[PDB]
Amino acid sequence: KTNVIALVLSVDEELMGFTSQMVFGITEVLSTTQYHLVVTPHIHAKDSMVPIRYILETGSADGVIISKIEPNDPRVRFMTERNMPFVTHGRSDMGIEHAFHDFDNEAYAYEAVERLAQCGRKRIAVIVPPSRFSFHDHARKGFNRGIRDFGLTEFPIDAVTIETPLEKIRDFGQRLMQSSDRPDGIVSISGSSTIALVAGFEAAGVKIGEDVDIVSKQSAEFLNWIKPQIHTVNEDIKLAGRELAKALLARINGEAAETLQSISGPVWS
Repeated sequence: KTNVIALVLSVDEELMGFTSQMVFGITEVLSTTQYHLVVTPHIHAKDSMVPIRYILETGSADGVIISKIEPNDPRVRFMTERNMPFVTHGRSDMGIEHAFHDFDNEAYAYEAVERLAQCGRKRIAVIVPPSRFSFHDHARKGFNRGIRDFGLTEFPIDAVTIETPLEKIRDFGQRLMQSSDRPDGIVSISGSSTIALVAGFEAAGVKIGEDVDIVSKQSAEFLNWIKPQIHTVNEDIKLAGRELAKALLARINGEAAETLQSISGPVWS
């Protein structure tokens, strides 16, 4: 009716062009269509319902893409109640079937511990999203299973997440390698975070690949350039964009959500 697709994604400090690749992928799918893409950002987490209210009260879009999905997500419920077609980048757990595309963060976290185990590492720390997101739980599940399956121990970290400012993450990283009790392995769920942490580690005297190994996700090729000694897994965010756009269009045409669900796995560099 309006020919607008809305993308609502929170603005994070991010160093790999997530937004660009996501937008690129969406527009690939929309390019042969009459649809315009509009992005509606919010800066704070607490403000995550704000773009949804505007879109729905004004109904200026025909469909909505959202991300950073909680297990009990009020936006999923909100748009489900008002019959606004949507697709999620991520998953919920609330008894509502919807279209989605997600990355397998459980498999990633699990394979990350495995790699670190093959590297001879014994005490693994993990850097995760805030606990309120579904992908935190996926990652924490894969991580738990890896620690156990490979008989290692977790070096615990409650001071940072992947949404902590990169400079504070740099501080923490350095602060962390300057104790006697420190991890010899890191699993990170964010390349942007990894970069900052790697900096702190070095400003603390740590060689990477020798004194500590690190597995990280990456959405862009830029890590293997910076430090090729980091073990990397690729998340395809352009592919996420395309899939989300495909699924949202099909939903707008009334197709069943249950047929519009997909999951992409880790691809080692």
